[PDB]
Amino acid sequence: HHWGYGKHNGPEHWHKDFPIAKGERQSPVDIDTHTAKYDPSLKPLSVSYDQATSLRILNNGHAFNVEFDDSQDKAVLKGGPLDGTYRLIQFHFHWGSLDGQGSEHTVDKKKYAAELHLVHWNTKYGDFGKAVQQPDGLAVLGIFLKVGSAKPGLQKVVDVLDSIKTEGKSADFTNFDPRGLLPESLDYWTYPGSLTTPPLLECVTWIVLKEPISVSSEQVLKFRKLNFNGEGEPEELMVDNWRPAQPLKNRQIKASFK
Ligand code: NA
Ligand SMILES: [Zn+2]
Repeated sequence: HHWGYGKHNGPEHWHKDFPIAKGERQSPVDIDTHTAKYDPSLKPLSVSYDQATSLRILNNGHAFNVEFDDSQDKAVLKGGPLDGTYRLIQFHFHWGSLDGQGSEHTVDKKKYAAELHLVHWNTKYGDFGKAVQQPDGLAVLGIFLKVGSAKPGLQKVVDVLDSIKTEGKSADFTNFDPRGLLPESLDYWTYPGSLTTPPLLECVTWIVLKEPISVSSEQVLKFRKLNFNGEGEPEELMVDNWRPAQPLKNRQIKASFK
């Protein structure tokens, strides 16, 4: 793709090819914890990932995605602000060149080292491609990563990154259990937003968890060794693949907790 995260094709340029970049419900945003409204009508999230089937990990030149079999209700998200059942299709991360940046959402202007996005689509629309054209088509669970202790359940991912260093490489990636990426608490903020990469469609109910997970410096270091470029092209390290916070405009962030 022509878009990317550099000086000449990065997020401040995206609106020329994707005019929705300046839309009314763009993501990410800063979550102002004192202005977020506690909504006691929000239900607990229901995450059912015991039957998840991972298939493949791939470097798509802007992040790396772990892809799941979503041809049946095997790993689903329900409850919270959602209606209906949303199936997990892929997860990926955004991270920085240094530990003090990398998350897309911020919490009272605080940046975290990275942000994990678990992407799910509304099974009433039949496939992911139809779901992205609907205002309630996707639900993305966002989880912040801070640097501290290692996360053992992430190690299987960091160990295969060597095999998908450059854009377009993929590897088999089976029997990965995404339950090892979840914090203890499922308390969350939710708001209506968009994909944070092109095509930036406004089809996302965001569900951002309050509690970060900790990963080790050595674990996030290995993310920073991947490349944006394809094999044989000049080396450009895959770092700072985050979009800056966008205006909230006419939107309220709701919290599941006080
Ligand atoms: Na993608
Ligand atoms: Zn993302």
